[PDB]
Formats: sequence, structure tokens, C-alpha cells
Amino acid sequence: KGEELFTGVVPILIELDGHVNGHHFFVRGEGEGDATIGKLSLKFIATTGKLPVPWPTLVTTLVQCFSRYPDHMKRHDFFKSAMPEGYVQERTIYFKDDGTYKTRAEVKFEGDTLVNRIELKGIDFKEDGNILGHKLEYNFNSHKVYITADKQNNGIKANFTIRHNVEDGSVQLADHYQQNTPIGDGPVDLPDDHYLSTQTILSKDLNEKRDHMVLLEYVTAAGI
Ligand SMILES: [Cu+2]
Ligand SMILES: [Cu+2]
Ligand SMILES: [Cu+2]
Repeated sequence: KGEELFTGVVPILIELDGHVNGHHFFVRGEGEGDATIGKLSLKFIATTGKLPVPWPTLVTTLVQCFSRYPDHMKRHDFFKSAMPEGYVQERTIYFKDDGTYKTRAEVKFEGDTLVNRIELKGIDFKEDGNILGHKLEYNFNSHKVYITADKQNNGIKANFTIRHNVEDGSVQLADHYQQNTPIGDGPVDLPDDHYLSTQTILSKDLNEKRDHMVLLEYVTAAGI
């Protein structure tokens, strides 16, 4: 339909096919999104066993169409306007003093479900660094995701730096560079500069034996 697709609660499917250094892994997440209040509630399983990288490094890669855009900002919501046909979301992520992730995702409706299917490639990580050495805390900070229009590509770009808490009290920074392109050829909303304000909780399911991550997230657009 349109932004009409997000007036209620929407089921979500997320699938990540990952290769970091020499390691293969697969993640599938399921749950629900409520864009009217900007809320995600999701559970992710590593189907391939224990992950070679920390769960928090995957959070940004694992549906910004569920951001809450306040009424006065609805003209600037690229993500919903591309639906149902969806958009391609690509990122290049530089972990400071540490390797890089390259991601490509398609985010679109498949029936009544919003699906995010991702390919992730990671290279040049240090064996004893914060990522391959699993030295990141199981939690997640608040960020501002700065969004700009990319009118030459009929889409948007985003810039932000993720701050991962490290177990010794230091911070591991991850510079994100993001490009989104609509899949369909219908017109989309090309926004004035603004940002998304994020908050996230990472937790566990006591009955789940598999390596997993429960996620609760709230995101609201601001800056206009
Ligand atoms: Cu209708
Ligand atoms: Cu292999
Ligand atoms: Cu593989």
C-alpha cells in the first residue's frame, strides 16, 4: 500500500548470511515492528552455532522503515515511501584499528511480512582484537543516524559512528557509511537533512539453547 503498510503491528523476518575472515555464519531473526511508536521487538538465532563475532557488531546490519516519523516530518520518510517494493540498503563499516564489514540488504514486503535479507562480508580483522577476541559488552548505546538525500540516485545516504562498550571500559568505534536505493520505480520521498535517535536493549531467552540475541529497540526521527 504505502506508509499505509505501517499503521499497525507488522511481522518481521530478518536473515543474515555472513562471512568474516575465514568464518561462515547465518542468523535468522523474527518478531514484530510498530512504526507508530518506533518500536522493534525481535529474537535472533545463530543457526550455525556460536558466532565468530560479537552480537553487538551485527545490530546495525540486522529495518529503518520502523522508525517513528512524527507527523510534521512524514514528508521526509524515505524508508516507508519505497514500500512495498522496498529498498536496497548498503553499508561500509570501518571498525577503528580493526577490520571492515561490507553489507548489502534488500528490505521489502513478502506478503504481510517485512523481510530484511542481508549479505555481510568482513575482512582484515585482528585475531586478538575486540571483535574476533569477543571483548565487547553485551549492550548497545544511543546514536544519532544522520540522513541526507541522494537525489542523483533517487535515494538517501546515512552517516554515523557506533560506540561499542568494551569489557575493559574503553570504547570500540565503528564508522558507518550507508546508501539506500529504491527497488521499485514509483516515486519516493527524498528528505531534507535529519537524523534518527536510537535506543536499544540486548537480552537473552532463558529457554534458548542456541546462541541468540533478544532485541528491543526504539527509534524516533528528529532534527526538523
Ligand atoms: Cu487498499
Ligand atoms: Cu569457507
Ligand atoms: Cu558460507
